[PDB]
Amino acid sequence: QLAAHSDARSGPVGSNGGQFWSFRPVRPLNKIVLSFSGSPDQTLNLISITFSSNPTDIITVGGVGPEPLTYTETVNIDGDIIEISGMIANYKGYNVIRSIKFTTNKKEYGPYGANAGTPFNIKIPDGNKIVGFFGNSGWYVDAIGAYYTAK
Amino acid sequence: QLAAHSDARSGPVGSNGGQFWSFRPVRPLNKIVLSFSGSPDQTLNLISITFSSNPTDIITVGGVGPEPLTYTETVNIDGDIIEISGMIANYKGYNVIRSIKFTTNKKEYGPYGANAGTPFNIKIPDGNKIVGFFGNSGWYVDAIGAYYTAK
Amino acid sequence: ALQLAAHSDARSGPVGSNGGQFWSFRPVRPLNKIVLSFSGSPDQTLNLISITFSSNPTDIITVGGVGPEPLTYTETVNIDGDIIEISGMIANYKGYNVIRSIKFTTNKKEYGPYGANAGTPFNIKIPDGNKIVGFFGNSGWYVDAIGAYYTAK
Amino acid sequence: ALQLAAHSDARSGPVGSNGGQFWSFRPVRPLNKIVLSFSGSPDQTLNLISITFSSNPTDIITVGGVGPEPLTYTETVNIDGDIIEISGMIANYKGYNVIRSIKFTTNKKEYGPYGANAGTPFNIKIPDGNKIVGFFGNSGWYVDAIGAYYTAK
Ligand SMILES: CO[C@H]1O[C@H](CO)[C@@H](O)[C@H](O)[C@@H]1O
Ligand SMILES: CO[C@H]1O[C@H](CO)[C@@H](O)[C@H](O)[C@@H]1O
Repeated sequence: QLAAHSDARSGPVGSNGGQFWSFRPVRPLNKIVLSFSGSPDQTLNLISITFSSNPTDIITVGGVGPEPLTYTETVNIDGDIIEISGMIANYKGYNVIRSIKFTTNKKEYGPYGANAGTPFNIKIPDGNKIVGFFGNSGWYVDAIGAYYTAK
Repeated sequence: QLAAHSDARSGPVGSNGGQFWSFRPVRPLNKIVLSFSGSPDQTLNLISITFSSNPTDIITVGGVGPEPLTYTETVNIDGDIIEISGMIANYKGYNVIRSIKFTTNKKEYGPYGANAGTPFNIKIPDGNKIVGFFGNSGWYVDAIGAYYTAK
Repeated sequence: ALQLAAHSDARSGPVGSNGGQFWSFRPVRPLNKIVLSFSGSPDQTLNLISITFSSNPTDIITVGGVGPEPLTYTETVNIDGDIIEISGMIANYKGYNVIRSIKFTTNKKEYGPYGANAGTPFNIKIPDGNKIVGFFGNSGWYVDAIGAYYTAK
Repeated sequence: ALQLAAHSDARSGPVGSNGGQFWSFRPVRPLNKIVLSFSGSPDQTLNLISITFSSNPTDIITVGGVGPEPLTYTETVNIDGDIIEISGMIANYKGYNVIRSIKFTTNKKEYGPYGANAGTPFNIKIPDGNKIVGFFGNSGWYVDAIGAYYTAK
């Protein structure tokens, strides 16, 4: 028997939330869907984030609550994610993730979401890429951290 | 800011494998699909396991390889998983998980798969239930461990 | 023979910021002593440099600055019960965002805060019915981040 | 202010079996000393009771049996380089499936195996280009399970 390995982690950032969640697919996590209530002209409220690498490897964090989704944004990442960032602010009594941006060596995706709050940055040791995420969530996305491994 | 929490883990059991994977959905992980090559009368070879809690929260471990799937088994868990077990044996040069069984307080599901190999048992501290899994995988399922939290 | 999966404790945190090295200390027996070392003075401003955690003479960890230091201020905490909460403040020092203040809370007594009362506050609480049995974080010249290992009482 | 996510090292293992308490020790500085304590005798059979890991006098952990023990056999290992691999054997002792043998390997030297050469073998290797900077596991009266924390050289 050869001992199995578990990827290093960066984070989480954010606050304690109802449930722990973790998603680290074998294949490149390359598609993210952000869902919000509200509207662009009257502030977008991040409710849930859906991460996937393909049709049968996907997770939805936050969005457990009844609040109807009004707006969705699909992001297709074509490269290796090396950092994510965003803002944290209160929403209906909880400190949640309100905006998020993803950064690869080539380009940047976002920020998506609200514009106010306290900033967070999840970076990883040089020579690595982000291959999964974990955090705390319930009706909203409370905390988030990333799994990383060598490029 | 209130520090986020991360669930305890039991395992992994098995051997090092190409890629680390992790799946801990917010909602009850209640459906498992086991896919095999071969056949019941000539030995079933576990190739991949698909875990899910609903249509948009699912992961497939193993099954990256070309080997065509010939047989699938769907298991619907209606309760709280407290333990899993199975056998580990060699398959085309790798020590992989060859059979698996899931045990709840009410009933047991399986074993499913081959019948030979060295046994493994993933149990958890009393008063807890399994809410996710993690492990190593590539073409096959190399290692597996579980995330647990209070019932 | 038989592989019977081993368990790892749940975690709360880390909070703070990325630091040089990752560190971890979860001893088998109860933590019962914490030594905080600072430059400066309480009459003025205390600069938290290192934290020494231990459960006994042969189970101890030192995180944060350990190199050369002249006359330093020390604070020794002797814990009696189960630590259930930790808090403090984070702020910048010599170019690094480090833990500047820290307070340890058990059901029996509250210890601290110790240090400089300025910066962003942090709080490490754990699920009811649990106890903190270890800590982990990042550290270099100072204490950059910290989190806690917990398990059921 | 700003939350800059802290990093935690990758892990290899644990191997062995479930034990009483989870334990963890990842010191900032290089491990450089390991003390193994056994009942029995090398001329006969050595029963591994505890492992003491340390990087210096103020960074040490003791896992496994610590209670009363008469005359015990000791083995002190002084590590020089980066530990890259650990191995040993697991077998039953007084009703528990514990670590019975262990060997530590660095690029410069191999230390062990130490203990009883019987039972199921285990091997903790890490991804090429990395080094072991800590260990974790389960322990009680004996050493039940062990795994390693690793990071890039
Ligand atoms: C509305 O309450 C729910 O959702 C929030 C936020 O996501 C969680 O913190 C909380 O524990 C519940 O799950
Ligand atoms: C066939 O090789 C691939 O699949 C095996 C098993 O699942 C992994 O161990 C290996 O690293 C590769 O990913």
